[PDB]
Amino acid sequence: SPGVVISDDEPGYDLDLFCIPNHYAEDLERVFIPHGLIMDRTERLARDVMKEMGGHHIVALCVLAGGYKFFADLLDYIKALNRNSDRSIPMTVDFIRLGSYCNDQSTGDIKVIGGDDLSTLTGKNVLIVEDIIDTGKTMQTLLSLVRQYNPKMVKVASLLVKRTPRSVGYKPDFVGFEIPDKFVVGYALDYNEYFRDLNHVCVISETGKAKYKA
Amino acid sequence: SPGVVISDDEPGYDLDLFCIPNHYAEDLERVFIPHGLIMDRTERLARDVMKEMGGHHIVALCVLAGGYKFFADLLDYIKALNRNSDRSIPMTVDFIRLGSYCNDQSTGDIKVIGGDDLSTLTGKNVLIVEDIIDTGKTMQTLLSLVRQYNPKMVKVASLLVKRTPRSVGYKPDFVGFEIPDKFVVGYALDYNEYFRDLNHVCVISETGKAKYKA
Ligand SMILES: O=P(O)(O)OC[C@H]1O[C@H](OP(=O)(O)OP(=O)(O)O)[C@H](O)[C@@H]1O
Ligand SMILES: O=P(O)(O)OC[C@H]1O[C@H](OP(=O)(O)OP(=O)(O)O)[C@H](O)[C@@H]1O
Ligand SMILES: Oc1ncnc2c1N=NC2
Ligand SMILES: Oc1ncnc2c1N=NC2
Ligand SMILES: [Mg+2]
Ligand SMILES: [Mg+2]
Repeated sequence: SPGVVISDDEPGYDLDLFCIPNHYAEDLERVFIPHGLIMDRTERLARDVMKEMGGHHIVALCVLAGGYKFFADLLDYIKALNRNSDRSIPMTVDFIRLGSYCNDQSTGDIKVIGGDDLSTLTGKNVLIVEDIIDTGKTMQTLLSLVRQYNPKMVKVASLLVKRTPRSVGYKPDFVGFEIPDKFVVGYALDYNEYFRDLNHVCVISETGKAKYKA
Repeated sequence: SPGVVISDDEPGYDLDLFCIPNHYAEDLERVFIPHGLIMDRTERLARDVMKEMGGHHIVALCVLAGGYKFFADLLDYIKALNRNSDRSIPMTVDFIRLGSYCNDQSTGDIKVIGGDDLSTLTGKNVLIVEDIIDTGKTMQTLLSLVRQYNPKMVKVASLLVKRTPRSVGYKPDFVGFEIPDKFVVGYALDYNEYFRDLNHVCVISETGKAKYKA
């Protein structure tokens, strides 16, 4: 069950057919996933995490380090699906850090930095959430680590998956927009305190990255 | 300012004059504040917070146990003012706990259930967001902490300030409302993993109140 197939070629769109912010003009090359574009995916993607997990007291858990947004919305897009229909969705939140090699250079390590609180999770229906799923390196550790305790279930929803070759080949179970090995930002994809007000997941420029480097 | 302040004789509104979930029917008494009054009210706070705290870098940390939304939103509008205006304020967002109790009656305890990491909001105008200020035991503690590492500036946030005889005495720096002393649920206020898929901060009836007694 793939996702928004996006070949190594999708030209993208000009960054002047939308409302990108001036102070993010230089550092930007080409819009990728229009903001109103994403919403709709989740706007529907939430209507899946309900066709299986529906009739069960569900538990939502989010991976942090800068992944709030995509986390919120989807959740907001479920609260509604509870009321506006016959099939209930009683729930209990959850949160967790799991850190991240938060830069841009190429990928190889799993450094935890918080949010181990899961003792509870035991004996219940749980789904994870994440921005994105790059080389699935750290997530794996997570899912790995999300093997020790013991709950009723553990799917794995996520908006962005990466056809990065580094991928050990870990297919989640909820992928919004499958994409190529590149660097995107904006809308719960931040780059060291930047691009949090850019709703259009665009590709930072080989030059932009160079403005915010750590 | 306390902003949208509510007296006492406030009859809220009949839940039938608004769109409030079915099951969440019989369980509610009457409706306090509409979802709307918030979307718009909150929004403001962003434009108010934005002011005092403008061209800067602010660590937006929140407190946690059950409510994430309101905060989320309080960020959104903030995000926007930068893209829909001539201002910038790079941000950092931490997800604090000082975890709570979530109940009725008698007080006197504080034990952090995660999110412990105050070793970073240094020389920076922090950002603390509480879905609701009730007694003060938490914010007090936490407020009486961040000031330690010595952040550049501290400013409060509270969607709902709950006026009560039993109260710490404190006054958040940016209040949206100042609601009386009732058990309100909806929009980032909940009751033992219930009443969450309710945009309306309605009140819990003298029925559904005992429909999930602790
Ligand atoms: O599975 P992997 O290939 O090892 O990498 C995945 C991790 O990297 C991402 O970082 P993030 O630190 O970027 O935060 P941010 O979401 O805005 O950028 C994301 O949160 C993942 O946990
Ligand atoms: O009595 P006080 O000292 O004033 O305590 C206040 C806290 O307790 C409440 O519950 P809850 O923490 O469970 O929630 P959360 O994640 O949404 O804040 C509320 O959110 C306040 O933050
Ligand atoms: O900003 C980012 N931070 C961490 N990992 C990735 C990012 N963009 N693509 C992958
Ligand atoms: O009314 C309330 N309902 C749920 N939780 C809390 C409340 N006040 N403080 C915490
Ligand atoms: Mg992550
Ligand atoms: Mg709170």
